[PDB]
Amino acid sequence: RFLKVKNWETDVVLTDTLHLKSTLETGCTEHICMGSIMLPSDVRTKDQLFPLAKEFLDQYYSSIKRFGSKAHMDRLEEVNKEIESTSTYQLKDTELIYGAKHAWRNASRCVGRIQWSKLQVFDARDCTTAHGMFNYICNHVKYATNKGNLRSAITIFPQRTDGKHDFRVWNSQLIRYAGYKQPDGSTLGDPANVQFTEICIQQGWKAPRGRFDVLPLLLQANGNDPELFQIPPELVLEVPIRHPKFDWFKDLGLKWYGLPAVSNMLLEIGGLEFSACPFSGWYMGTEIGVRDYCDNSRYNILEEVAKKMDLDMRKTSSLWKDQALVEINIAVLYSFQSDKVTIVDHHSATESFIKHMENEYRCRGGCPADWVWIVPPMSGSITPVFHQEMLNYRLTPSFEYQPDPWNTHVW
Amino acid sequence: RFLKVKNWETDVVLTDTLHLKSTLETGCTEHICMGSIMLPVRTKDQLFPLAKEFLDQYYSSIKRFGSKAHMDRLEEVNKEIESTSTYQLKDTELIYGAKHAWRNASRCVGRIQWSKLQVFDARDCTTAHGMFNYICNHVKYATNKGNLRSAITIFPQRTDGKHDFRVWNSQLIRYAGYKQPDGSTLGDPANVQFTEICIQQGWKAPRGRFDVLPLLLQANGNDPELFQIPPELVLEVPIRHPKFDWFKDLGLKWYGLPAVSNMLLEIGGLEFSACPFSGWYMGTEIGVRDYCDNSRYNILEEVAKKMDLDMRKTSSLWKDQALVEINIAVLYSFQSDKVTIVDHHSATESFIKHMENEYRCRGGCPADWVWIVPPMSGSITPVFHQEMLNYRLTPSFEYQPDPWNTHVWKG
Ligand code: HEM
Ligand code: HEM
Ligand SMILES: Cc1cc(N)nc2cc(-c3ccc(OCc4cncs4)c(CN)c3)ccc12
Ligand SMILES: Cc1cc(N)nc2cc(-c3ccc(OCc4cncs4)c(CN)c3)ccc12
Ligand SMILES: C[C@H](O)[C@H](O)[C@H]1CNc2nc(N)[nH]c(=O)c2N1
Ligand SMILES: C[C@H](O)[C@H](O)[C@H]1CNc2nc(N)[nH]c(=O)c2N1
Ligand SMILES: [Zn+2]
Repeated sequence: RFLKVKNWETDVVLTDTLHLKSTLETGCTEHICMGSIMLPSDVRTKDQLFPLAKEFLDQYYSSIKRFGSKAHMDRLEEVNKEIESTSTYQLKDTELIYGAKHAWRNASRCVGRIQWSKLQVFDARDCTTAHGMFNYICNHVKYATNKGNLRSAITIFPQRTDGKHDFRVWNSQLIRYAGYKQPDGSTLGDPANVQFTEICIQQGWKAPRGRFDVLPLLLQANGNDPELFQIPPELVLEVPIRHPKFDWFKDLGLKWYGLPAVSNMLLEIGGLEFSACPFSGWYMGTEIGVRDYCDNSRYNILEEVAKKMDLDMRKTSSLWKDQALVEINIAVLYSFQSDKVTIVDHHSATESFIKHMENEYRCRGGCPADWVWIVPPMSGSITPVFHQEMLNYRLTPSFEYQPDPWNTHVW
Repeated sequence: RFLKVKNWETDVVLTDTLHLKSTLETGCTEHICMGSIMLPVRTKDQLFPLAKEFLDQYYSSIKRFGSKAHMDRLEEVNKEIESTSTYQLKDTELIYGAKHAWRNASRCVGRIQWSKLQVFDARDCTTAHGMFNYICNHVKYATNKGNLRSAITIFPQRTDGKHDFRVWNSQLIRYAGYKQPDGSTLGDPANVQFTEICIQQGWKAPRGRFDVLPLLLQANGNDPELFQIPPELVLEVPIRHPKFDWFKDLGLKWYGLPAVSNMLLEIGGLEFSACPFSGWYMGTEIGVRDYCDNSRYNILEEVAKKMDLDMRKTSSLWKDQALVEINIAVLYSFQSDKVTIVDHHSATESFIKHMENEYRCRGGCPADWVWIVPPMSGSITPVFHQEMLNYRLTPSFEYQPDPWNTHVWKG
């Protein structure tokens, strides 16, 4: 039960003991593996909350080499008293930063976690309003963008109290392109965002009705009705997409935004629930070129590219889709690199992640990792993670999925 | 208790009740997923319940559950077990068991074909020479001058584990690999260890880059014996590219018939340790894995060089670009020679149709996403966005340790 993981390309074998510190459940059993289910899974009672806090504080004071010390047992008793009275408690700034960095470190589906300890944590727990939320988010966007030299950052709004005062960012990402249904049949813009683009218009947004319309922010503070805000265009760094060999690639009129900033997950630390916590890093190239541009329920521009390449699109066996997919992804990296916007290719990121796995097994005894999500969506087996056995388990602090607010909001 | 899976590209949801018929374990727990782990002497005590389960299944399939033919067969198997400690399958039961072992193979993307399996009963076989003759006939039937036909040949079952029939080759047809004194490898690096055993057993190695290996066959627990498959039975395909004239000059070829021979077939508690089976190749098995894996023929560089790509930075996606061309050449070569092959697009589309049909008429289809998704262009195939449930049903094909590690040598 001190488990082992083998890399079948290198025979490197790592021994995993970290998983024995795992708390939450995977969704699997001994009779069924749910490893490819997208999503398994109204406040903590006074009783379940203190053990959660103790476990978090225990692991915090160990990290700073002060387990079982004056400061440890004092803080333990101090939190204990606050929970007894207030029915909740507040994290010290130090615990907030540690909690956030480790929620990313424990994100078993994230290939970028080698960077986990270089996270810029913005404490927005003093925020009271959507305008205030919008301010914190503009500052996040500007700081993270850094004129193309991207920097990882998270902004943490007040924690849930009773589920009635929730702070929520209704957008799935801070920056996403609009999607409009067409009267004839097709979809203009980004099909992934069609329902949200409706809720925005259905809330008062005047849509330019283009391909690359940056969506407004829909910010919900303290549980009130959300409010629309327009991100200043000068804060939205965008890369025009061209190909280093094909001049007709420009004519496609494609661009993408430089900042991936996910805004709909929930950050859990020591039992406390931060329902608004947008976090951002930088893109792996395939996240745009493979998924955003070539998924059938997305931009789906594969056919148009292969046509312009004069490829034989009559039989799948010509691999014209694969040929185009590569060129599209070559262009994305060329364009970002040309404009000095941070981006990483799938070979670099997976090689980094194997090294990160090395470190985590060495200095921590393991690293939870979700093979189904770590392997890039193209050229899987020529990347090092394909031949790496991985163990998946849920550690805390964590980022968790949460319902879309409009399905829940008492409007 | 029912279970749902969702295709996130089509929003089709399916309901799995078949997982309730699951017996064996997956390796997962409530707290760990072993979904990416490559691989996570039987007495009368536990044999009749396994037989009864199989026979209940079998007679259900022929709509004779509870018939006198069913009850008589149960009794007949019982008496044979308490008397002889094992039992013999009827031909009908053997054919059913073999077809369902394939139908239950959760890592096999080709299972749309599972019911068109040609089953060769080799249970009267007694010697390695007889094994050679049975395998020769399998190869000729299966190859069918390029119009490939799925087939399996079933040798006598295990008795006391000291008289096993084994095929020591991992596939019936595979190329030798030779480690040179300078550290390089001539031939297929995947086969260096088996090649060395063969040479040690008396095989005269041509020491070429595509030498078909000899058959190493073990009957009734005796030491294995060497045989050369007649060269006219081994259909091979020279690999050329439809646009790149220089591609032929790499001197590449591959064999046409994939025939896996180191697995164990389990049916009603009986263990068939030698049971080679064969179908036809999906293109990526050769062009992605066999040619481009770093630990295989690893022709990526040579192809990239001859294409004159930017091999300096990996972000030029030269590896991705050469991988597509190589897989184009493999498909073009097989199709031009009218040797059955399927591309990864056609095969994954079929599997989705197969899987939906299985959910309808069977209540489920065990599926291993980690293995079903092709090793290139994953997200542009439809299985990528398909949730799958993985569980173990019997009859089944299982892994078994290589015989040279367990075999007791006669001398
Ligand atoms: C710095 C560069 C980063 C890269 C290249 C990166 C890469 C990725 C990729 C490719 C995925 C798969 C998602 C998909 O395929 O759509 C992912 C998932 C994820 N990333 Fe990272 N990431 C980065 C930074 C971060 C940061 C700063 C955080 C939080 C502080 C984070 C948290 C997550 C989470 C929570 C998931 C999904 C986990 C789940 O759904 O359970 N990432 N990442
Ligand atoms: C007819 C055409 C077939 C195709 C195109 C096909 C395709 C595949 C592929 C691509 C894999 C993954 C192996 C890898 O990529 O390394 C696989 C696995 C497998 N195939 Fe099929 N297959 C076919 C026929 C058959 C037949 C006839 C049998 C047995 C009677 C079979 C049994 C299996 C098994 C048992 C596995 C997985 C072994 C494991 O659990 O590790 N296949 N198949
Ligand atoms: C910081 C950062 C940088 C980056 N470069 N990439 C990221 C991708 C993610 C992520 C997490 C879950 C997803 O899951 C999709 C679902 C929608 N509904 C149920 S699951 C997706 C898909 N974009 C992305 C999160 C953060 C990222
Ligand atoms: C009949 C048929 C047709 C085909 N077209 N393809 C096949 C691939 C397979 C298979 C199953 C597991 C494998 O891998 C197991 C392991 C490797 N290392 C540790 S377990 C491999 C690798 N050759 C192949 C088996 C049968 C196939
Ligand atoms: C560690 C990992 O499970 C291993 O490399 C698997 C992944 N998926 C695979 N999928 C297929 N089709 N074939 C393989 O050999 C593998 N190898
Ligand atoms: C059905 C399947 O689980 C789903 O498509 C998952 C698979 N793997 C993924 N992997 C990544 N990195 N991102 C994704 O969105 C998905 N989608
Ligand atoms: Zn699992």
